[PDB]
Amino acid sequence: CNLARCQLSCKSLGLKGGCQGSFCTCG
Repeated sequence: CNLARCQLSCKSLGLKGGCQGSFCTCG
């Protein structure tokens, strides 16, 4: 899970992106 890439995906939705192990989730 990449933080910069995961954060960009969450940023498009309008949330913070946190990587847990190898999964990207927005919170």
